[PDB]
Amino acid sequence: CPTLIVMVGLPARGKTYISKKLTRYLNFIGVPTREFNVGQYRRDMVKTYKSFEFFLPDNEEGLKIRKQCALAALNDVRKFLSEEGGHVAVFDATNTTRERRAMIFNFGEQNGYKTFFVESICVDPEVIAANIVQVKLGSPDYVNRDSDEATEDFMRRIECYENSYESLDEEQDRDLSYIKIMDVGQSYVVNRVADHIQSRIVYYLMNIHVTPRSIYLCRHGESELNLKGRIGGDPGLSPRGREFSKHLAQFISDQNIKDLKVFTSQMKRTIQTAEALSVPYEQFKVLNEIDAGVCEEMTYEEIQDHYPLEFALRDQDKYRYRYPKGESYEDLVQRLEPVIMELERQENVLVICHQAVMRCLLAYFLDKAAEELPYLKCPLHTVLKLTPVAYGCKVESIFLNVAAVNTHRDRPQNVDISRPSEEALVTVPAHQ
Amino acid sequence: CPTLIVMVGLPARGKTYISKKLTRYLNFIGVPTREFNVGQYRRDMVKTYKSFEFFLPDNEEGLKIRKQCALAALNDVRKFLSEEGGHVAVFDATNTTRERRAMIFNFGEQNGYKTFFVESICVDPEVIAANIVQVKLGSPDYVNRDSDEATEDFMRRIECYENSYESLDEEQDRDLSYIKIMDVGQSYVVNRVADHIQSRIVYYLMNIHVTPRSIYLCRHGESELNLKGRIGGDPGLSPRGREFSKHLAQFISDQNIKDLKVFTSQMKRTIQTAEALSVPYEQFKVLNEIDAGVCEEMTYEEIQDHYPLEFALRDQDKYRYRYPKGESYEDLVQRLEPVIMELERQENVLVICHQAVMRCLLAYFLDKAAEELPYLKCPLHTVLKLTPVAYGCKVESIFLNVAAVNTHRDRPQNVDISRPSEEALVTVPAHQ
Ligand SMILES: CCCCCCCCO[C@@H]1O[C@H](CO)[C@@H](O)[C@H](O)[C@H]1O
Ligand SMILES: CCCCCCCCO[C@@H]1O[C@H](CO)[C@@H](O)[C@H](O)[C@H]1O
Ligand SMILES: CCCCCCCCO[C@@H]1O[C@H](CO)[C@@H](O)[C@H](O)[C@H]1O
Ligand SMILES: CCCCCCCCO[C@@H]1O[C@H](CO)[C@@H](O)[C@H](O)[C@H]1O
Repeated sequence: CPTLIVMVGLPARGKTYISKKLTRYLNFIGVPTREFNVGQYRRDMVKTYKSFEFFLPDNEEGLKIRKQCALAALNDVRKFLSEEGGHVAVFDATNTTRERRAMIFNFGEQNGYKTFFVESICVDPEVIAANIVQVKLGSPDYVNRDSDEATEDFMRRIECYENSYESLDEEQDRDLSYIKIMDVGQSYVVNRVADHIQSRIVYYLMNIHVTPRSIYLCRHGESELNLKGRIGGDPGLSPRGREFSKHLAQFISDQNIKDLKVFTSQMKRTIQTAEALSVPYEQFKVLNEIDAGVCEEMTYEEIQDHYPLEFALRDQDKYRYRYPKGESYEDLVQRLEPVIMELERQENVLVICHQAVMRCLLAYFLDKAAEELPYLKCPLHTVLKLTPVAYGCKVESIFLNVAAVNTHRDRPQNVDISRPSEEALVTVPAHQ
Repeated sequence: CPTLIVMVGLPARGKTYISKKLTRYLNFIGVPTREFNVGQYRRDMVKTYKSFEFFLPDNEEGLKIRKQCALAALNDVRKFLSEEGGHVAVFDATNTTRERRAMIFNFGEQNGYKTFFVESICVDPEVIAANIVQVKLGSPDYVNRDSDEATEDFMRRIECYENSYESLDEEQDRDLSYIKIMDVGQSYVVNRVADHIQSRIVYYLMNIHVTPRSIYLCRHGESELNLKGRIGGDPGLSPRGREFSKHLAQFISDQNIKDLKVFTSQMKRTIQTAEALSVPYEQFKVLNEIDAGVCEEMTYEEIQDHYPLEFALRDQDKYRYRYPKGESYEDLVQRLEPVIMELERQENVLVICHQAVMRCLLAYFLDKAAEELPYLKCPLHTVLKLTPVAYGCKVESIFLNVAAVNTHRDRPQNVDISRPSEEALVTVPAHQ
């Protein structure tokens, strides 16, 4: 049975923000999911600016439009989950009344879905006030609109929902599966989690937050096998890799960060880069570089020589196909789920890891497709500072002024199983 | 002495449209010119939506902003004409009062410029009403605004200018050089044209219009020297070039065009393509293909052999450098000025010409830079239908279902005077 997630909440209460994070997380871990924003449907259908009057409960024209947009969205939810192979559909709309919630629930019931409600409730002044500014500066609804006039207007639109608003009740809704989030990341009320997927959605939802912070991602400094153009293994740092560690410590200091937590893997290269900082670090094997199996410590030249078929097939689909006894990037994403979860929970954090591990992490926060993920650029001696925002997540690349080898291998043009070694190794950086 | 063109007129009276055409025409014929839209300066400075109230004569805040934007624009006019080498500056603003007009005139006088006024006055209902719709659908000022509210608002903004509006007078302004355009292309009043440049600006301005029509551009059908990969000459049509003429006649018919005027050059290939139509045509030598001088009828191979230096230098700057005894595209643009002027004056017109001639014409209507002009794509057996619009000019390419050779030669990567013949002729299409 597919799952219908029904958002619930007043306008500008983080309902859409949560809808996006949840869709992204579920897709990242391989659960085909799509969100359906009723407001966007309205925008696409009307194509003209609408004042708060359009949202009044007695406004017969705006009432019909919002009602047909909502039905259009639900038809699409049905198409996705019953025809397109979707597993989870996120219905993003205010859904503030019991009547409405019971209709959607019956929609799910008629289509053989399990329904689960996610209500977002803000009460924190700063959160609420900032959300309106975020809505006023980023919503397509309020473009080229006077500041005060837009604010006042949206303010009146929220009122249109507030008067008949009924939060999920402890008794009235005791037979419904749901989670109520009070001020994103602060408090929660959970009721009747029906299955494994709802259990994981709850676990994820109960661990995200909006506390201002930055995620610092960087690979260990240049290693020994790095200079040799060799992949995997357990090398130590190289002269330049040591030179980096010292630039990293200074960087971390100049940054003057509030309670920075540092993580590394069980590999000497990360650990020794961490050992150069002032602050303590924690090491985990879940953060270890992707396993190259039989191709561990080889150069690409050597891979082309002993495993030309696997090498060409990996180039064809670098996300799914693996070396014998190795891991695929798809395997790595799954291994990295507890890391994803903890990075969400953390505040200011620095992760000294590896190239493949770092690509998976960058793909998560920057929302890159599974196809592009294995090809993301994670240069040595560079710190990728990620700062989660309302729209998504900004990224700043900070080169820490130390020379290093290039380990980035572009996908070669010829990926034929019957290709010449010169064409298979054409996109390799200098090595030895 | 540089020239300051001062636009004058009510909002939505074609003032900006004329400002653009005039700047484009002057630049095309090689007179460095730039326009200065005071409304755009205001947009860039305020960066927030402004109602009609912002434009009220008693509104002390909007009065200061419009006044500093106007002075900023004039400072830039000064920088362009006195520091950047500009020849003509077009000051686009309502400039509806004598006081204002006299200030701008004194600005010109203090900076050693000759001032010339261009007033646009619409009275034709359909023109005026359509302009407001064009303004409402294309002005950045009215984005995401309610239709009726935007119209009403702009309507009130025009009122802000109408009450103190004083058109250029026959007696009051007898000492000023100017031209008053009443309903774009209908009537004109001209006073004291001071020099040659004002004389040409008047001549151009008195010949443009907004009567709905299309300009059909197409080269003669595939010729004999075309198949041989030979440039210039006076060949006749080839079997496919004849096959085209017949597709052209049918096209022109299926189009069912209102009083279509057809033009051709004094060359057999255009004339014979025209001879296949039902309608009469007129031939002019001003429409003759660019002169290749000593390289007439040669192939590129042959050019590389006898004139490798001129061939490499032409590839370096195809707009300005010419073959010995030949014309440059820059020479051709000038030769084509009477053609430009007449195409402006015409209504529905079809020009059966040549590749280089067609590039110059396409560059005019589509506003392409002099650098890009010699490289515009003008394929054989294809009709380029240009339709002048408010924003600029839309273009539709219509392939008339007849195979033909490719005569388009891209600029080769190596344009060194000391390059190998293989690298000079690398971008040549198949020929013989
Ligand atoms: C699945 C059925 C969806 C029906 C969508 C109805 C659209 C009408 O919009 C209504 O606006 C009211 C504002 O007070 C809210 O309280 C209602 O919950 C909302 O549905
Ligand atoms: C990027 C850094 C993220 C590191 C993720 C560490 C995940 C915790 O790893 C382990 O998970 C077990 C699961 O119950 C716990 O019982 C252990 O106490 C914990 O150490
Ligand atoms: C070169 C001097 C430019 C001065 C710009 C002043 C900007 C004030 O805007 C004024 O709005 C009025 C609306 O009734 C018009 O009549 C004035 O002509 C216009 O200047
Ligand atoms: C694209 C077709 C445009 C053709 C432009 C024809 C230009 C007119 O060409 C000639 O110009 C002379 C200039 O005074 C006139 O005296 C002649 O009568 C006219 O034939």
